[PDB]
Amino acid sequence: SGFRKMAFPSGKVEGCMVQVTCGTTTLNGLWLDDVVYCPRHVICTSEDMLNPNYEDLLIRKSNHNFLVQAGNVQLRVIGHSMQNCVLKLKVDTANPKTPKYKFVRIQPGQTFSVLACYNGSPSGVYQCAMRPNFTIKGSFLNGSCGSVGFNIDYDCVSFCYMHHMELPTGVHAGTDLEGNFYGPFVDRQTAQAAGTDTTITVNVLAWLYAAVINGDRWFLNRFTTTLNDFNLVAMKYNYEPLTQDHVDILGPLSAQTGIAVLDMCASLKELLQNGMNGRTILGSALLEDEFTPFDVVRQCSGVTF
Amino acid sequence: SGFRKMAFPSGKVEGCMVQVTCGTTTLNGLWLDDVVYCPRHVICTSEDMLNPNYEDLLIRKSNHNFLVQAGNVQLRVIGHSMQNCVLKLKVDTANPKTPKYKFVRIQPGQTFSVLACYNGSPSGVYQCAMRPNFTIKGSFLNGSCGSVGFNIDYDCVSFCYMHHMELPTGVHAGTDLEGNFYGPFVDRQTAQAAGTDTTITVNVLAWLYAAVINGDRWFLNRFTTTLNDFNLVAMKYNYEPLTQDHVDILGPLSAQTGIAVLDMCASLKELLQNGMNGRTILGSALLEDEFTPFDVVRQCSGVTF
Ligand SMILES: CNC(=O)CN1C[C@]2(CCN(c3cncc4ccccc34)C2=O)c2cc(Cl)ccc2C1=O
Ligand SMILES: CNC(=O)CN1C[C@]2(CCN(c3cncc4ccccc34)C2=O)c2cc(Cl)ccc2C1=O
Ligand SMILES: [Cl-]
Repeated sequence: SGFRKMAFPSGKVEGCMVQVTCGTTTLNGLWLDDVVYCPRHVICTSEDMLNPNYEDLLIRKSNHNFLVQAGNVQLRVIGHSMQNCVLKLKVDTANPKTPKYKFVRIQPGQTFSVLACYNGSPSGVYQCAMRPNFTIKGSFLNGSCGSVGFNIDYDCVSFCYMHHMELPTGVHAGTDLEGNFYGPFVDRQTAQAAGTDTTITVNVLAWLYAAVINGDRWFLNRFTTTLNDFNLVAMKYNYEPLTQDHVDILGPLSAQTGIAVLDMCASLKELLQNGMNGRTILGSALLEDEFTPFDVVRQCSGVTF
Repeated sequence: SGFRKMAFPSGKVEGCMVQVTCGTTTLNGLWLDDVVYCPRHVICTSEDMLNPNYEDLLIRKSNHNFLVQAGNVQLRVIGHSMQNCVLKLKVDTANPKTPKYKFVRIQPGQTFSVLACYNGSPSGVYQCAMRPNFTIKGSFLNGSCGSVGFNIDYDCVSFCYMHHMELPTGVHAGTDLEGNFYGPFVDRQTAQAAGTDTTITVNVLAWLYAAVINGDRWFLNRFTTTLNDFNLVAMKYNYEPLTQDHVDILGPLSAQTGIAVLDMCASLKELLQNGMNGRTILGSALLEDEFTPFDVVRQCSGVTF
């Protein structure tokens, strides 16, 4: 019993974290095989950030300008190249701790673990989700750039996020491991803002199933709804539209608890229109949307890595 | 910016998790140096669990009755002894992945990371606190016994908890790494119940200081309170009494924000009386009590917004 915001075990990723320095700028890098991946803004000073020409700043750099530190050992940079907003530093030593890995681009609503790092050293691990507005509500200070987000599928680490910046509202923006930003953001100190966010409906429904599996059933009702009527309601409350894909994905949870997905949608409609009336669900007075249907199944079944 | 329930990176602990089997019973063990630590109920069947005589059950065992598996390798047990509710199995191989470690007994209100494991394999990591009633609100399934709680301040792992059981309310009970239970619990399937729990007041205050640091002050007021008047009101909402120790411990957070501890106590008194009125504090509609003063200092910026 119990239901916690749980992150994947971080050991396989800790063994890849390094410190990357270019002049006065220092941040984190991800060392996989003989390449170190890091945000391309490591080559920028604070003045360059205002309007950087990355190809131009890069051409002025030699391999020896990049200092890469793995623990107490200095790695020798033998090559460098840019791919989108990521810098790839070729080193003379393959990481002996390189796990089985993939680079994957995730969609809004998907969750992942973040291993927050400072100076190439891991400080903490937390779980979060790619918001529908493509930002993440992380916990990051200056020095955290290059920290990565990941999931584990069997024994394979799927790297999905690399940290680049914090927006004025305190939320975060970054790229996939191929340097493509999530969201309409750019790597420059210019006026940028997170768009209006929405709630991840399929995730709220999944968390309502985790509450039922855990003994919280006060919110269940005798009613059902159509998918179309539910979406008319959900749009009124800044909730993402629920698709037939989402309904199919919740099937296993609908069978484990005996509550059909449109029956759980009728519970969610009543919660939106009436509030919780002094009650909580899994120790929360808000409807939680950072657990996917897969996360609920995994936590309630004890999957190991 | 941001504030998340953050766990320590688990890699140092993952490298110590093993599977311990004694006949039909299987659970997790912690392999440090040449000793494997595990709950003593590994020698019990479901029948034995009502009134087990651990000394009588153990004397009937030899070293070769204990099967210890580390990854795909079987370890050879060369000795065994019981210390309180923990079994210590001497093995023929020192763990090459043994980190720098300490065994520490924690007090209620203290937080720690849990690496939940099944069959000697890590499944997830989450943060939690020792409740005032000495239970923890974990996420644990059958097969999770032997999973551990820890803190990793600096490069040393301080092991503080080993999982033994789930109480009828779904909360969890366990021991320190010397086998001494936290709380009035016994490793028997006899009638046991968690005592009435309370909110960790010093932790709520710390998290209010975190909200101020991150730039939010809506909940503050022009009032102050005496320590005694605060406790008379707090205990009416099932909040733990705030001691002079707690007030001294909140000194640094008080100096960083410019808000006296008793002035923050007046704010908490008002929040308990009025609720949040549609507002949130650090993304929560409830007052959070599982972040200590030390956790807030570790996660937050040293510059108040
Ligand atoms: C809040 N940021 C700033 O005042 C200056 N700023 C610096 C920077 C690099 C470091 N960084 C941070 C990243 N995460 C948490 C941070 C917390 C506090 C300060 C900085 C943080 C940025 O956002 C950045 C990178 C890129 Cl690709 C594009 C723009 C910027 C940028 O605007
Ligand atoms: C809920 N408990 C039970 O039905 C049977 N039960 C078995 C057991 C060992 C395993 N275990 C669990 C530990 N954590 C999460 C569990 C979740 C679901 C079932 C069991 C879980 C116990 O509580 C146990 C150990 C000890 Cl030292 C003293 C008593 C018990 C005990 O009562
Ligand atoms: Cl303590």
